Amino acid sequence: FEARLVQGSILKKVLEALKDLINEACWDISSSGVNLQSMDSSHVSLVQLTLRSEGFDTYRCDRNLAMGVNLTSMSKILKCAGNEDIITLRAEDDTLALVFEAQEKVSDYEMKLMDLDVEQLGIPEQEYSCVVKMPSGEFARICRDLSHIGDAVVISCAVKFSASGELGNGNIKLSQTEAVTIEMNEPVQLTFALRYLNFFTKATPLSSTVTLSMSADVPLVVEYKIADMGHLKYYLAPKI
Amino acid sequence: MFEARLVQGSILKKVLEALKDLINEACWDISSSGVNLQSMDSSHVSLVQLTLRSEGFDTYRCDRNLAMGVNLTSMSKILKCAGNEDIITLRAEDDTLALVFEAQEKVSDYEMKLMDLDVEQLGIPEQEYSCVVKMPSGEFARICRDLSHIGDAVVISCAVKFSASGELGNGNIKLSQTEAVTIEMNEPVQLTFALRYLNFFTKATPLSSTVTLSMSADVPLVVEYKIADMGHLKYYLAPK
Amino acid sequence: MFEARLVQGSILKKVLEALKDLINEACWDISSSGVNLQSMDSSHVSLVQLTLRSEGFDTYRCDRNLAMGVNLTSMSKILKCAGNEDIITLRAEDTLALVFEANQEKVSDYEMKLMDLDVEQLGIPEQEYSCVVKMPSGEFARICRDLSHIGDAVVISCGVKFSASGELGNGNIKLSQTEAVTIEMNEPVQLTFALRYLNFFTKATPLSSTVTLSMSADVPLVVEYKIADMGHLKYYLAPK
Ligand SMILES: O=C(O)CC[C@H](NC(=O)c1cccc2ccccc12)C(=O)Nc1ccccc1Oc1ccccc1
Ligand SMILES: O=C(O)CC[C@H](NC(=O)c1cccc2ccccc12)C(=O)Nc1ccccc1Oc1ccccc1
Ligand SMILES: O=C(O)CC[C@H](NC(=O)c1cccc2ccccc12)C(=O)Nc1ccccc1Oc1ccccc1
Ligand SMILES: O=C(O)CC[C@H](NC(=O)c1cccc2ccccc12)C(=O)Nc1ccccc1Oc1ccccc1
Ligand SMILES: O=C(O)CC[C@H](NC(=O)c1cccc2ccccc12)C(=O)Nc1ccccc1Oc1ccccc1
Ligand SMILES: O=C(O)CC[C@H](NC(=O)c1cccc2ccccc12)C(=O)Nc1ccccc1Oc1ccccc1
Ligand SMILES: [Cl-]
Ligand SMILES: [Cl-]
Ligand SMILES: [Cl-]
Ligand SMILES: [Cl-]
Ligand SMILES: [Cl-]
Ligand SMILES: [Cl-]
Repeated sequence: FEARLVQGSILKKVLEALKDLINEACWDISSSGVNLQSMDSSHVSLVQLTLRSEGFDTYRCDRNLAMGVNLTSMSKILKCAGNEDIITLRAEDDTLALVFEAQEKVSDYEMKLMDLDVEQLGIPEQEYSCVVKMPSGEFARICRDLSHIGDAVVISCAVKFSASGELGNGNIKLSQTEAVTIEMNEPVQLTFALRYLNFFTKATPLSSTVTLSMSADVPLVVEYKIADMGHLKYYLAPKI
Repeated sequence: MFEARLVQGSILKKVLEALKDLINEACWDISSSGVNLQSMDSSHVSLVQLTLRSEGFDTYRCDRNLAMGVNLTSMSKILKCAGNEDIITLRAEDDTLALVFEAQEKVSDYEMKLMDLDVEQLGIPEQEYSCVVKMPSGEFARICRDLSHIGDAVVISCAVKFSASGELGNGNIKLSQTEAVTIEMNEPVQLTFALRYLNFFTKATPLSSTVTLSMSADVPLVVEYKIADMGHLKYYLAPK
Repeated sequence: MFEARLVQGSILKKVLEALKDLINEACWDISSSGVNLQSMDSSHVSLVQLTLRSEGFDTYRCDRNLAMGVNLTSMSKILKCAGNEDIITLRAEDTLALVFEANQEKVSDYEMKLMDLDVEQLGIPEQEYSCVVKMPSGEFARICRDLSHIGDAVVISCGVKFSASGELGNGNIKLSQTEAVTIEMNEPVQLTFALRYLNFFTKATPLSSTVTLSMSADVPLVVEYKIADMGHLKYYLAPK
């Protein structure tokens, strides 16, 4: 296995987008590309990462890795790369290696791996009654702001975000028009932990838009396109 | 119904930031002439007095007169959910206060519970000051911050000199009459102030480029920031 | 009486900012030739040497030779009250006087207590080194910062390579000859150094865009930042 990613900035932001939510994950390296699946230690949320082999320059993959990366350690290592370095990931077939370029400085770190083995669930495309596409910056400020009002945001479509706390309560209305796009089939209303929404927004540097997909029968989806390569999907169950 | 609309709502942002590290609560006197606040810090050595005239709002409504008990900690948290460009509107009926932030298709409505904090305002007349100094606000801020790294107290004197003395050594800053610097000085005067409260005061620096210091051995010092077109923030502090 | 006036007073700001975290005190050697400082950290594993020549000052008056014992923690704290554009004057008849001149709008006078600290400087002669690396200061700071999250110690070797090993894994950074990188290698050396002191040394990075590492196996590591027109800051550090 070896994958050379010009524009390692992506790999950097990916790790930044994961490390606050989960401490380790099985990286499932494959011929189709890098795909990751993991839940936070409370099992309220699931993140799925997809970097497809076409978005990497080079890319090669003899066998199927079930790499157990310590996501803390990987993010630490990944902070030693400048935003412009060319990151490469080589892993033979129990420790992963990483390489940063430029072209005058060049750095080789090598990360001890870990024995994580849980298989991946098969997660298919559900049907959502309300689907919202909006600027990701806007969405991050809404979760940041409301989280100084209360612990939980109520999301509604007819789209409105509401939080209720000790000092009072607030709500932000957003209307269809970066653009804001609402796709309803049915009115929908669910409450979520702002704690985890504020983890999810750490992916904001990966895309200017975000997409929210709500239904009463499935977890919320919060997804960031890693353009020309894949996506970061966050799944979040509601509160009861 | 009271309802005030302020297009330049960052003023409100700045006013709460100028109050919150000094006082936790306050009675906002709402009348048809505008908003008037006066409140003292928990240790009774300083008084701050805010004036926002109705004509200085873009829109003013005040059917009945109000005395709003406000948790300034709560109100400041709310007001940080507003962007610096948001148009802010305050509204209340004849028990809670409503705030509205207008971005142009995002619109936020927060609701704050009031409290029973009613204390009739004192009449504070104009006094006569042995020395009166008009300086750039930022310089006043820098001086107080500098000297507080030297000692706990500042000695101010005119003929203007700011002096501090501590375990480290001593220091003093001389400003000369000429933003401009202006010393109406009908009298030499030298007094001593707690830099802790001055440094609270300078949190109103954003509200104006200039600050006016009025001193006299017979009356509290007055630190005054004009809120252009709308009123002032006046901080009164007792010496020794 | 001693009186050195520096129009680029920011040089004093950066110099003190570069010493404060390594040493808390030092004897300053004031003579007609200028300012000479030689101090060791309390662990006695590193030595810092400061040269500021008289011709590098705007005025330099030395009526009598001095050995000022200075509390470097006090003098840093005072120098933070200087603005980076200020003219800074040090003066000593006991006590040390610092004058900050803003031109001139504000004029600041600070006074510091001296202390009894007088060791005699020692003759460090121009040693001969096996490898001399001149590079961007900022890059050297980044390498040391980066590697210090991997391990406690960096292994430097002469191309030139920085290595560090720890609980996470391992890392190598290689800079080839090419601000420029020039490696003047006389025989390959390989010494291990505590990253904790190298990160102290790099606090001087604002004084020069270029740093110079010099290594032999028989002598301490030398890390030199020139102070344009005045002299240098030499950090010296023993291996393991
Ligand atoms: O607004 C708030 O923060 C809550 C209420 C608060 N009260 C005290 O601080 C306080 C409590 C108990 C004894 C005192 C004795 C001396 C000074 C202050 C106090 C306050 O500010 N009063 C106040 C606000 C504005 C003008 C004057 C104020 O007090 C008065 C009232 C009457 C005559 C002297 C002073
Ligand atoms: O040691 C302690 O706790 C007392 C602290 C002290 N005394 C009083 O406030 C006080 C005690 C008893 C009756 C009053 C009647 C009227 C006014 C004040 C008092 C003090 O510093 N005030 C103060 C400090 C700074 C700016 C103004 C101040 O007063 C005010 C407050 C409001 C409007 C006019 C003046
Ligand atoms: O002895 C005399 O009658 C006159 C001189 C004396 N001044 C002070 O005590 C004094 C000096 C310096 C700073 C302070 C800070 C806080 C409180 C008092 C002082 C006095 O009583 N003032 C006075 C008399 C009657 C009504 C209020 C008074 O104070 C004021 C006036 C304005 C606003 C706050 C308080
Ligand atoms: O200036 C300050 O910060 C305090 C004074 C300080 N002394 C020590 O560190 C220190 C104290 C006690 C035993 C030691 C034993 C070994 C190494 C250091 C010390 C200092 O810098 N000495 C110094 C400054 C410059 C050139 C040499 C220095 O030491 C000497 C002196 C003579 C021969 C070897 C070394
Ligand atoms: O205490 C421990 O075990 C380590 C302390 C150690 N030794 C001495 O300073 C020492 C011990 C006994 C006699 C001396 C005679 C002359 C000079 C030094 C010594 C050390 O590391 N110095 C050092 C580390 C880094 C850069 C320079 C160093 O020395 C200096 C200091 C001043 C000028 C020249 C070189
Ligand atoms: O390897 C052999 O056997 C011969 C060479 C040997 N080197 C060291 O001790 C040594 C190696 C590496 C770092 C240090 C750091 C601090 C102190 C000593 C060392 C030696 O005697 N030097 C020496 C002889 C006489 C006076 C001082 C000496 O050190 C120096 C020399 C220059 C400036 C500081 C100290
Ligand atoms: Cl975990
Ligand atoms: Cl996709
Ligand atoms: Cl209070
Ligand atoms: Cl006014
Ligand atoms: Cl020390
Ligand atoms: Cl030199």
